[PDB]
Amino acid sequence: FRTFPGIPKWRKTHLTYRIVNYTPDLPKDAVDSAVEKALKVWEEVTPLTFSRLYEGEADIMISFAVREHGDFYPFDGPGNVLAHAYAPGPGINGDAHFDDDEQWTKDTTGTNLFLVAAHEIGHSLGLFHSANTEALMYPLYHSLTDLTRFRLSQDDINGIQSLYGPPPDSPET
Amino acid sequence: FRTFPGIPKWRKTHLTYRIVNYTPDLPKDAVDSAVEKALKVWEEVTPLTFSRLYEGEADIMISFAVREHGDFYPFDGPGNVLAHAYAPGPGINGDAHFDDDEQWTKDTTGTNLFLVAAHEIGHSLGLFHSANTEALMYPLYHSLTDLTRFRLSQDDINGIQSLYGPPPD
Ligand SMILES: COCCN1CCCC[C@H](NC(=O)[C@H](CC(C)C)[C@H](CCCO)C(=O)NO)C1=O
Ligand SMILES: [Ca+2]
Ligand SMILES: [Ca+2]
Ligand SMILES: [Ca+2]
Ligand SMILES: [Ca+2]
Ligand SMILES: [Ca+2]
Ligand SMILES: [Ca+2]
Ligand SMILES: [Zn+2]
Ligand SMILES: [Zn+2]
Ligand SMILES: [Zn+2]
Ligand SMILES: [Zn+2]
Repeated sequence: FRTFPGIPKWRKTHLTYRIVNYTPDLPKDAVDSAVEKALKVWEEVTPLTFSRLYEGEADIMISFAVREHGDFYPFDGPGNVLAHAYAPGPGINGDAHFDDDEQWTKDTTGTNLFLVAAHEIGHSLGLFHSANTEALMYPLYHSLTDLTRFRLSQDDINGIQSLYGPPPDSPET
Repeated sequence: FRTFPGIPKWRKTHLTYRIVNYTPDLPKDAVDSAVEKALKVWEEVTPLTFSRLYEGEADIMISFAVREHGDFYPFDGPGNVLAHAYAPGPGINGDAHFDDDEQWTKDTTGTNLFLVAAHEIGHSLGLFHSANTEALMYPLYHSLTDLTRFRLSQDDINGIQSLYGPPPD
């Protein structure tokens, strides 16, 4: 694992999230679930919880974005970069942007929304890019079939738990 | 009616559109529906036609947007500016953005998506604001209950025919 410069992490354990808008590609439900599920993955192995806002501002603001969208970092069209997100902190920090010139998918067809959402929630949570290829925080989106063999790697566990520790109801091996 | 400076138009009657993203506020089909209704209202009086692109850049790109977005013209929060659009031409020209710090509704309980989409597409097609109270291109939002009576005013027709002509026959 890596982290960001001098350990940007959150100070509180209950975070908020808003999905600011929706993709042409999937129905709203598929979006939601992928997000619910991406949060869950980090929840499961730490003391953090999340909760959903329909209006106002949230720690993690989640949106779909084409090209120029309002930050300092425009997207590149179909291909290359698939998404980007921001380290802990106020405002734009915490926040997560999905390239809609990709094809977001519920399975393995185009770009998997869950897989990616997980990766970029690693960013909003304080993790950077891993060296470990087998880790979710490696900067490549890999050629996959089985989404049931989504488990985080040990590197991932190790990095999010060095930030936040393990869950309160959890034993340690 | 009124038009833009140096009369910007489309030099082509078959126009393309893309709904670039979707609002939390509404069902997706209620978005789509309000779009093709806003399009239709202008199509019924000219030789224009629309088709929907799902990829690529289309002539009229339609999107939802909050504060600072793709352009030099941030949205403003709840109320005031509801949406905006660019006169005919390439790029962002032709394109229509919507302030998602409104509540878009299919009815008149919040901000009616059809109504605003229609006004805005008027802009995308070459019309500036009208001096006519009864006109769709008049700059003023009514919270207009009776959509049930909705007509393009004769002004709106005059102005859009002056650009593109009436229907073929
Ligand atoms: C489908 O194409 C797969 C190969 N591709 C396409 C070829 C370029 C790289 C690419 N990676 C990304 O765009 C990711 C995102 C991933 C890992 C989801 C980025 C940008 C990296 C450079 O800064 C990211 O890590 N954001 O946090 C990617 O996974
Ligand atoms: Ca891209
Ligand atoms: Ca934030
Ligand atoms: Ca897409
Ligand atoms: Ca355009
Ligand atoms: Ca507004
Ligand atoms: Ca809204
Ligand atoms: Zn961005
Ligand atoms: Zn990344
Ligand atoms: Zn704009
Ligand atoms: Zn206007």
